[PDB]
Order: sequence, then structure tokens, then C-alpha cells
Amino acid sequence: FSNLAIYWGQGPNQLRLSHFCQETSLDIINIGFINYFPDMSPGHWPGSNFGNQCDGSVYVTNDGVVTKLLSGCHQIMEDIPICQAAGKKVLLSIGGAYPPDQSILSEDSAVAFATFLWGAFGPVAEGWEGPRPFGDVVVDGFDFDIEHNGGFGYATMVNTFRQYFNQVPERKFYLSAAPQCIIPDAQLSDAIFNAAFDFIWIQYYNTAACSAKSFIDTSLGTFNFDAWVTVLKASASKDAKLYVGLPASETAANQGYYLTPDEVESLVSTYMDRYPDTFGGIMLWEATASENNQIDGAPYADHMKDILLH
Ligand SMILES: CC(=O)Nc1nnc(S(N)(=O)=O)s1
Repeated sequence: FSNLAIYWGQGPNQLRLSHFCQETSLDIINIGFINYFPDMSPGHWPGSNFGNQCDGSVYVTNDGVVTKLLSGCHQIMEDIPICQAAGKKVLLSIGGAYPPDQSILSEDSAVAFATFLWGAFGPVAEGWEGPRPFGDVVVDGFDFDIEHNGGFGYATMVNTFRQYFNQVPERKFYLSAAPQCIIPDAQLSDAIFNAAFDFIWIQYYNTAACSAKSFIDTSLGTFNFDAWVTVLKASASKDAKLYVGLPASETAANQGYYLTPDEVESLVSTYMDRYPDTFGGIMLWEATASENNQIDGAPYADHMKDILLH
């Protein structure tokens, strides 16, 4: 079967992560966001935000400098294991919408960024004397939701993560990317060409030229999933599965990009049929919008899984 991914962490008044860990239909949950990068953040540690989650406390560096990395995410720490017990993959997402001034400035800081995240969030290692924001929890991988400021250093980060993954062959870890629909994508086409992602979720909303809506109304633009299949072929991500990223309600993205379940089926059955090896499934922005959009007594994400399984 194909997979259903969804982001969580940035939903206004979102329910805690375990609620979605309890939702059968979800296969992958991207937790957003590591939103502050080491080159420009306080203390030069990565920083995090998970909306209404965590108690507000932050770590400080060895020299007393206040960071933006949250240290009291009790609920998330408790909930991730529930997701993984139910068979789900939990990916920690890097970037997100806010703030808009974060980037990577050198290959060195790229390596060091991924090293830091691997130590903080990957396997517990005796040689690590740094922060463990989710304690003994080990995430299943990293998602690159780079929304601003170009594509420097993300390839190096992915390559560094892979190297670290390969030193733990008894466990599988995953790398993913969320480019927008226009090729080249200013943030992620470089990483996609130069480094290997397992999953790539194209955000099929907010860009008129190629949106999922233009599949339904072809006067709007041209849905370009075919082009994304072609562009993988020269890339180091040539074996990536491609997912159709969609808004989970009317108000989750810009006006006019939401599709009804029936509209999604028409798109998905066409493309699932056309690319049975490359089509990975659906990505949803995002969990709260899905949960609040109840259709026939079930949230949007459940109807998305129906379409993928039917
Ligand atoms: C993966 C993903 O979609 N990330 C997003 N970040 N901001 C979005 S928004 N508010 O412009 O619709 S979507």
C-alpha cells in the first residue's frame, strides 16, 4: 500500500501528539519544527518550536547563553513512543514558515548542524554530553521543510545524516523533503539533485502554476507530478517515492487549494495508476486542520487513507 504523512506541531490549539498516534490512518508524522538554525540563532544551537506544546523552558549553552531549543517538551517525549508502538514513523522536521531569516552559511555548519541533531534526537550515545530534548526517545528520521532563503547546505546535511544512519545498520532511519511544485524549487532542488531522500512530499498548494487544484480546474495552471517524476531521474534522489501534498482543510493553506475527497480520488487514482512504483501517497498540512475538518464523522486524513487503499 501507499503511505499517508501529516505534519503536527504548528496547529493552533492542537491536541497533543498522542491523539494522532491513535489515528489508524497515519503512517508518518512530521513534527515541526527545528525552526532556528545554528549560524544565526541564540547560542548557535538549533532552536525549536512546537506551537502550544512544551513548557517554555529552553536550554543554555555551557557558557550560560540562553538558546531557543526547548527543554521541557514532556508531552511530546511521552507521546512519540506511542506513535512508534502503533507502527508509525515520526520524523523531526527542520525549517517551517516562521521565522523567515534562517539559513545555512557553510558546509562546515551544515555538517555540524546534522551532527548536533543526530546527537540530540537520534540514538542515545554514551559519548554525548549535550541536550536530549525528547530524552531517551529516538526519532525515525529528519524532514527538510525548507521554506525560505535558498538551497545551500541541505545536501551536505542529508549526506551527513546518511553516513550516521549507516553506522547503525540494525535500524532504518528516513530522510524527507517538502519542496513546492515549481521546478526548480529554490529551497530544495539542490538537495534533491545532490543527495538521496527516501520521501519527497510536493506541496501542491499555494502556487497557481502547478497546484493540485489545477488538476481539477485545468484553466488555473498545469499539475506537474509527471515533471517531478522526470526530474528525479538524474538526481541522487532517483529512488525517492513522491507524495502529493495537500491542505487538510479550506483554511490550512491559501484560498482555493483545498480539494474535496472526491476531487482527491480522481487525482490520486489517475496518478497512482500511472506511477505505481514512484507514487508514495499523500502528505497533509496539517494534523489540526485535518481533525477539525470532519466529513461524515471522520477527519480529513481518514478519507485520504480510504482513497489510497480503495
Ligand atoms: C510542509 C508545509 O506545507 N509547510 C508549510 N509551511 N507553511 C505553510 S502555509 N501556512 O503557507 O500554508 S505550509
